[PDB]
Amino acid sequence: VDFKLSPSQLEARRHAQAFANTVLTKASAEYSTQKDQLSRFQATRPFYREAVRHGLIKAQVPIPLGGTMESLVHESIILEELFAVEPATSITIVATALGLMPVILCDSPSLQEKFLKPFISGEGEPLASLMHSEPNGTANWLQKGGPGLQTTARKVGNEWVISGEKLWPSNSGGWDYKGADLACVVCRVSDDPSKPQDPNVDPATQIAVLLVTRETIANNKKDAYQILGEPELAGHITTSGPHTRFTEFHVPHENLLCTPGLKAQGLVETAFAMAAALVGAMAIGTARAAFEEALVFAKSDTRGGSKHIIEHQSVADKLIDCKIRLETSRLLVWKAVTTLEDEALEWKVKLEMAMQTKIYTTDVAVECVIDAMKAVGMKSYAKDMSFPRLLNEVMCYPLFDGGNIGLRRRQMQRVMALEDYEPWAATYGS
Amino acid sequence: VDFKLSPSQLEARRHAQAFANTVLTKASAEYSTQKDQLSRFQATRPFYREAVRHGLIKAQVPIPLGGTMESLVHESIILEELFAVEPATSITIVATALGLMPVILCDSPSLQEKFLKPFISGEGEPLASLMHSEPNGTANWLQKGGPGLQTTARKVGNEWVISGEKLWPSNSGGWDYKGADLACVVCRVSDDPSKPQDPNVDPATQIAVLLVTRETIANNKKDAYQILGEPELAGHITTSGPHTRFTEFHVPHENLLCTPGLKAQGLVETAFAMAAALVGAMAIGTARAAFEEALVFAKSDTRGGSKHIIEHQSVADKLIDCKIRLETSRLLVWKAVTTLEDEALEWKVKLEMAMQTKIYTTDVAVECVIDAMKAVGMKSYAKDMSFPRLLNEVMCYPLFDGGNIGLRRRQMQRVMALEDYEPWAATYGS
Amino acid sequence: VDFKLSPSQLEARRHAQAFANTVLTKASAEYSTQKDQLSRFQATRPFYREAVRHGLIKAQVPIPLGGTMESLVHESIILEELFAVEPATSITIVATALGLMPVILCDSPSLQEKFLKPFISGEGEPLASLMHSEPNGTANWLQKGGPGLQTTARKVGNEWVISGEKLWPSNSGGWDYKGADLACVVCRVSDDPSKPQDPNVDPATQIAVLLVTRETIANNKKDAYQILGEPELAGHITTSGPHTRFTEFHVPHENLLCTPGLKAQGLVETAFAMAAALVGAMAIGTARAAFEEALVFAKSDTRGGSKHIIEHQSVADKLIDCKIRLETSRLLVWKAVTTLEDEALEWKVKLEMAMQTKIYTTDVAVECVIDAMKAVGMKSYAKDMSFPRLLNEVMCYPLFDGGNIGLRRRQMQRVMALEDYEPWAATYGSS
Amino acid sequence: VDFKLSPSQLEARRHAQAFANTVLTKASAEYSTQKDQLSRFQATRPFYREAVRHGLIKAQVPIPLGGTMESLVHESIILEELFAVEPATSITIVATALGLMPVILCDSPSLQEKFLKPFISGEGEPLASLMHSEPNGTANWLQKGGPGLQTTARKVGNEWVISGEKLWPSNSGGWDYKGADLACVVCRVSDDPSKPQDPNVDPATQIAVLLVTRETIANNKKDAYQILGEPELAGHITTSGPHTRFTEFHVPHENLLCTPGLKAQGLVETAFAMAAALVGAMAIGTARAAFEEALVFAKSDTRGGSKHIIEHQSVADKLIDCKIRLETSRLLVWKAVTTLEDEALEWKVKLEMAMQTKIYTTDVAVECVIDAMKAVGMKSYAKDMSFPRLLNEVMCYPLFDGGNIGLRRRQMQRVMALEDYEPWAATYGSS
Ligand SMILES: Cc1cc2nc3c(=O)[nH]c(=O)nc-3n(C[C@H](O)[C@H](O)[C@H](O)COP(=O)(O)OP(=O)(O)OC[C@H]3O[C@@H](n4cnc5c(N)ncnc54)[C@H](O)[C@@H]3O)c2cc1C
Ligand SMILES: Cc1cc2nc3c(=O)[nH]c(=O)nc-3n(C[C@H](O)[C@H](O)[C@H](O)COP(=O)(O)OP(=O)(O)OC[C@H]3O[C@@H](n4cnc5c(N)ncnc54)[C@H](O)[C@@H]3O)c2cc1C
Ligand SMILES: Cc1cc2nc3c(=O)[nH]c(=O)nc-3n(C[C@H](O)[C@H](O)[C@H](O)COP(=O)(O)OP(=O)(O)OC[C@H]3O[C@@H](n4cnc5c(N)ncnc54)[C@H](O)[C@@H]3O)c2cc1C
Ligand SMILES: Cc1cc2nc3c(=O)[nH]c(=O)nc-3n(C[C@H](O)[C@H](O)[C@H](O)COP(=O)(O)OP(=O)(O)OC[C@H]3O[C@@H](n4cnc5c(N)ncnc54)[C@H](O)[C@@H]3O)c2cc1C
Ligand SMILES: CCCCCC[N+](=O)[O-]
Ligand SMILES: CCCCCC[N+](=O)[O-]
Ligand SMILES: CCCCCC[N+](=O)[O-]
Ligand SMILES: CCCCCC[N+](=O)[O-]
Repeated sequence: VDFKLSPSQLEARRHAQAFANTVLTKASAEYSTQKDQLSRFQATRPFYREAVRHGLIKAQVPIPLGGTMESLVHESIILEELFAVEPATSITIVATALGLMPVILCDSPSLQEKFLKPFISGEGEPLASLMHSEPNGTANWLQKGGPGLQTTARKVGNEWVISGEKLWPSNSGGWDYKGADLACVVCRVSDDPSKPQDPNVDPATQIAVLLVTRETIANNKKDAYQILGEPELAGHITTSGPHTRFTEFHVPHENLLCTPGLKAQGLVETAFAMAAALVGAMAIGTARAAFEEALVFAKSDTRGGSKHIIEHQSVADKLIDCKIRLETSRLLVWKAVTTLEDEALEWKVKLEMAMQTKIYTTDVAVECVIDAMKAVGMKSYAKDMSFPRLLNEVMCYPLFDGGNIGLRRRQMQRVMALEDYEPWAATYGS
Repeated sequence: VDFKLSPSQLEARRHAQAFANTVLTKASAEYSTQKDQLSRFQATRPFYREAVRHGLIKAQVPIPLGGTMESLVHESIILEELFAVEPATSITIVATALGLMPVILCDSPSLQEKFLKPFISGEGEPLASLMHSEPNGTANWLQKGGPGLQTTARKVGNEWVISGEKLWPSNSGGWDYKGADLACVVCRVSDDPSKPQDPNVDPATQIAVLLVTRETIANNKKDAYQILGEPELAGHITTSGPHTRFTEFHVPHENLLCTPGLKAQGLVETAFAMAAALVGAMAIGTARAAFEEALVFAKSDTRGGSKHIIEHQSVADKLIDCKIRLETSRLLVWKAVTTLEDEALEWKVKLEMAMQTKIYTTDVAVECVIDAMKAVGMKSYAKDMSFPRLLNEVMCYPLFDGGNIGLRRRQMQRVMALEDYEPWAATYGS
Repeated sequence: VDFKLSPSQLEARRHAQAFANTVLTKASAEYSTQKDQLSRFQATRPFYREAVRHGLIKAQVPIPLGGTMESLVHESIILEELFAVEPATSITIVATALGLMPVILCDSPSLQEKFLKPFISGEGEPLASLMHSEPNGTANWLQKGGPGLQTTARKVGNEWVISGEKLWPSNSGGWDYKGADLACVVCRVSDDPSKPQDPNVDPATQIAVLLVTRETIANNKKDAYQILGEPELAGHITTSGPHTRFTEFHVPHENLLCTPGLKAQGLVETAFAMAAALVGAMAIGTARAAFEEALVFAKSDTRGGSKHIIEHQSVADKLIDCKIRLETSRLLVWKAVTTLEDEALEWKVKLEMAMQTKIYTTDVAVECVIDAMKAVGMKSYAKDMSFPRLLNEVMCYPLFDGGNIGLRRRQMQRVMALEDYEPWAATYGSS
Repeated sequence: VDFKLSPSQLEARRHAQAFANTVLTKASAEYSTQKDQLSRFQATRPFYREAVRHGLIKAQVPIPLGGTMESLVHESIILEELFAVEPATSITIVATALGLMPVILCDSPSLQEKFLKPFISGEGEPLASLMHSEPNGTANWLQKGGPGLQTTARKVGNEWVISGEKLWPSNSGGWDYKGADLACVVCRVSDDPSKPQDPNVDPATQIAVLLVTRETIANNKKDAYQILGEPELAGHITTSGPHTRFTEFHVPHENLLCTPGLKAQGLVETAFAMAAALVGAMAIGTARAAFEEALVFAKSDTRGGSKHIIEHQSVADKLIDCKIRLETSRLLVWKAVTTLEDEALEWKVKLEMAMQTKIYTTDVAVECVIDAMKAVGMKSYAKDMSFPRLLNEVMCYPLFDGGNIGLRRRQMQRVMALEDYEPWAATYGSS
């Protein structure tokens, strides 16, 4: 077993840090000046353009698909460094990556070639979105007996017709509310969009993913695709993840990602389990920024006393706790993404690892940021320090990407309850 | 022992809720359009005016002093109702109360009558402020052989001359930066400001409190009193607590609160100890608002499932923990204020109880808000719910009114280390 | 609102202290030498005798019923002082109090007069036991569609017949395994013990409670009431709460405590909810003993340094946290018992408050003992300090008297889910 | 970066498991019937014999030193497997390894060859102990201006004369109180023992380590080496770690490990930092036993309900939390041991990682056991389940091997406070 970073991982770190310091630090000057969530997102466009030019969107797609992704550990390193500086634009990159994932993961070369093409060109500012989340919630979307998804799809001739509402998926409406360059819309199949989900069919058997591009939208009536609103978020105030209504929205059958059923659900589940492990790196970036800011402060400030405040056991205790949280978190993230790249391990072992990772790292990042503030004291509460921003940004992570309480803990619980559950398979082999 | 409330305690609650609901709810529409801390503060002036008209500033002064305060438990009840709805203005009220406290606690009847008049008249928008905190910090203000307060006073003829900077004291610059109506300025006596505090003199013996009014500031040259800035706060975004510089600022001897030294230190400690005990009520208000919004949601929303989310054990576990924190918190606050009113108890005993209360209630309120957010899920993160506001507001509490880590725990530790420490004196007697 | 203690409350404290210091301190020298759980229990009989002589058993019974209980705050105060010194015998008193409660709470003066008699007497060593817990667990005893209690009673003639097993109930087999002087046996009504509980009927409507005495056991075959075993406990090593099998156990119909069904469930619920509130005083006692031993050590030992270890911010932080946990706990117990005594409040308001109390106090007392040990350091891990005993005894509280995970959180959760739940009714009332 | 285990790592695991299952599981029958700590330790001797026979003591010693230790990860794997079954004898193995460490780490090939020979032999039951801890504590042994270690040494002629007391060092008295085969005794140099440590000289500059064999003790007056007692511990009840008194105890100069001073301190510090990382594996084993017992239970028991208790979210939550603590803990131990092995890293970087590991894994192991107990509920509290043992055993870890509060957080704090502190140097490399 080894923890040593290769030259290309060190170089990926160097490159991510250089990009964040020279490009991302300037985003705040542009977006802070804007009035609402969409305008803040829009003032972020020149910085995503730079991200594209730095090869960062191409790095979200595997090499066999024409991208430059080196490995998931490389990716973990990048996100940490990005998020330790500025989640604006960084968020847009990872949300794009998530929106690409169902295409990346499907076993269909013609779809991949066609739909991933903008994202590997090194040009423009193409956006992708994985549109799963809804106004009514999604934690119980697979509950047998439940109403299931409320965005539904039905086949009419050689096309599918989308009826329903999405909320929260980042990037979904693109820069201009005319749509992301690629959207994967997760629907529950329903011949009659008025009828309740049959309580005798397993909901997983009814999942479809339909690909929607700016063209798919242009080919529909204006009112088939409506942006009803843009949430005003506590943190990550420069991301767009609007409220969208599909009314009789027409999609060619050839934009169906795969066969409806367990296979489509399986693509969603896999995309989101990967996000589950990677999200830890984002949480670590934010929590690390908080810890480093409080550490530097405690090593250089006496707070009107005779010694630097780090010399006070109660201050040191907080920073020790912060440090431990960060170190365990990063090890767990590298363990998780590594577990997910292991072809010899069954899916349930990977899924369990991914769930643990999202839960621990996101819960713990919050404590880390709050302990850092308590260490600094009153000064941390004002916006001449990073902490007010970090506080709001860190509370996103346990709630988003499938909240820990409703989704990730129940996904994990379900695995552990299975008769063939092997707790240590990812460590000691099966 | 008895927990029952009197008809007048119940009336204070009703009176406070009604004021909050009918008046304070309207403040957001006014302050939300202003684009800085001072402008947001100024936008709250009409609500503090209404607070005065409702007798709330008068209720901060005890009855023997011409005020209408019935007890500390009434006060706790009022603050909880107020902070449960809107800390805008509510914060101005308690900051005034703290500002008035050295005068209320001192025992010069004619000084009291003179300086408390505007606050018991039921007219205008009079502000008070206890100016203690400094740019360099104050956790070590009493550390022997340390720098001490960087705000310093010297006697010159019939007058005192203040040199130095304050930062954070709410209300200190008034509505218009010409000063609060009454500011109690905490100084370290020093004949030569350019020389360090004498390391062989106990810091507590050099403490003086000087009363500075709008007239005092008007009697000075323009560059003797200046606002250098106004912190942009994570939460409580409508309060004012600026960065003030005193340069050769002249104050009349008749404005000295009491003889410099231990009695002046004790006036400060007592004011901040009362505040330590009452601040729990503010924290309870904020956390209760979170808990109740979460509870209501959890009993009305299935999150696309077949039952209300309160029916899920993990969700209910969060609300349970929330409830418990709030209930233990309120009990401890009532215990604390009651202990402070008990004339048969030593200061040591009252102080320790006051410290415990500040520490517990303020730490636990944070957890209570965050757990409520986890229970509600993604929806808690958008500003059409109150949690973004509450998350920022609740984080003030462990940091302000003497941070838990640097000040409150150290004060409690010093009591516990005393040879004659009686841990249960407040319960079972001495 | 007032936190002042009356002369009688301070006298109950002094009295309770005097007893624990002069009597209970001597108990360890006897039970320490004993081979097993039962031997250790029997070895505490002389001390329970002294508790009866000090009127402590009589103080578990209300005054209207010939006992000397002044209030639930008095009771809280007493239990805290007792458990601070020694949970041995102290546990027996309180397991007797719980055993008496369904009788204390019933609507029948004649049942009360007959059955409470030896406990208000001031003589002998009478034991009571509320026999509810079973080998297979009880957290789901009221779940519709589940197997329910596996101790069952049928009516045959002028008698009820008990079939089944009990486990854990303290005092249940008395000093000699011929039974507690009084046992309230909580049964599921089943005409055929071999048939599974009907999934169509609310389990709560099938609850019956049957009073079983040493006489009842004597009037039965010797193999109709058997003690299968005695659990060896982590802490509270001197209690007895054996594994008891009822096979065709005959009980007179006049020993039926009340009408089976929602009324008998009410009695069990009410009894355990009062236990929920008062158990906190026991947890406080144990954790207070940990805090105080750690406080004294921290204020007197430098651990080979230049200053007493309380001067180290990290050590003080631990003591602070202990203090806070204890202070918030007591406040919560007093609020809960007073809430239980307030005749103006709906039952569910009282129940929620008792549930909170049990949950907070028992969880937090474990934290309090462990932080106390961390503060003392390595020394705390050796049996010349109290901590090894306290650690073991403290871990009982979150698990016994209805564990927090399975039972008390679920009871609380049910209340909160009700359409007319009033979170603050016990503080502010109502409508 | 790589997490995959090699064939020899997987074999090391299999071998440790086999030994734990077939040998160590039989240990309890023998020690349970003994009366006190020493007797329980002595009853353990034949299992330690079997451990030597299985190569496990030899595997505590690096290959270039004659041993068979393949790496610290191999070591970590072994310790977790052993401690997941039975810490009796297992603790004796690791206490010996600690005792061997200052010798293993010194730079003298002849001294190593001489003093390590018994331990690489494959025969007997040789014991080693690092005797550092003292009655008055050691958290402050390096505090300038403090009393310092109370066990002092001074040179008289061609020998050293030890005066004072040790407390806690496992194995220190050997099987029979005539001494461990090898004991490294840590002393503060002092010409007049009745005079206080000079407040002007750095305590670290005054540290010496003298090797004490059974022969050294044989060559002294009988009352020069006295065992004054044997602590009764809450857990790990089969270990011996006596109170020892040295009175004018003569040791040959050839038994001095190195010149007194910073180099001697450094060897003690490096020994205890290696232990600090590896103790995590011991904590993980104990807490893993607790988690697996609770998990198996949750998956096979409905607790009188209709579904296995793992289906209740609150139960699931506990098990999820235990699982996360264990996973994060093992990763951090492997990270930390691999950090200690990296020749390219500064010591401060290694030290900091080792302190983090000890603090986190040991605190978090206690939580894991407790949560597991809470999820099993009342059944976890009786000695027919593992938990009572597990609870007492797990509480040792935050306290021993340098307590978290007094020592490990202070060691970590000092490193963090240094001008040149690089937080991420073990991850991203130095600058
Ligand atoms: C910046 C940002 C970017 C995002 N990106 C995307 C994206 O690209 N695509 C996308 O689809 N979504 C996206 N999301 C949404 C995110 O994935 C959310 O996690 C998702 O909406 C699910 O939220 P939830 O876990 O709160 O579930 P909800 O269904 O909203 O449930 C809320 C709460 O109900 C309770 N609950 C409900 N059911 C249960 C149960 N069975 N058991 C226990 N508790 C239960 C839980 O306490 C839970 O927290 C984004 C959100 C943000 C803020
Ligand atoms: C809305 C608002 C209203 C306010 N009202 C007032 C007011 O009316 N009057 C007023 O004077 N101030 C006011 N303040 C400031 C408030 O009282 C702060 O608590 C005060 O500034 C002290 O800050 P601090 O506790 O962080 O101490 P600091 O001196 O700034 O120390 C900061 C941190 O350093 C560490 N530290 C320093 N010394 C030690 C030590 N010896 N031991 C251990 N750790 C140490 C601790 O981590 C501590 O948190 C207000 C602030 C706000 C935001
Ligand atoms: C010293 C001592 C004295 C005692 N005194 C008495 C007495 O006088 N009378 C008496 O009757 N008993 C007594 N007991 C037993 C005590 O009341 C226990 O609390 C009782 O057995 C119930 O235990 P439990 O809550 O662990 O439930 P169990 O049914 O054993 O459940 C065990 C675990 O399963 C899980 N679980 C089961 N169902 C659910 C669910 N629905 N939702 C979530 N989790 C679930 C929980 O994690 C729970 O902790 C005593 C025990 C001891 C050690
Ligand atoms: C099974 C077992 C095996 C052991 N093996 C060995 C061995 O092989 N060799 C050996 O030498 N010892 C051994 N020990 C002892 C063990 O290493 C202890 O950790 C050691 O005694 C130090 O204990 P301590 O950390 O509590 O220090 P102490 O000096 O006893 O301090 C105790 C407490 O005081 C407080 N404190 C003291 N100073 C400070 C400070 N400056 N700052 C903050 N807080 C402070 C802390 O709260 C601390 O926990 C063993 C013990 C056991 C039970
Ligand atoms: C790679 C992970 C990006 C996180 C996307 C947000 N979300 O899934 O809710
Ligand atoms: C009673 C009001 C307390 C508010 C004062 C805030 N502070 O002291 O920092
Ligand atoms: C009033 C004290 C309750 C005794 C505990 C018995 N039990 O319910 O498990
Ligand atoms: C790996 C060594 C642990 C055994 C002794 C621990 N200790 O130093 O106290």
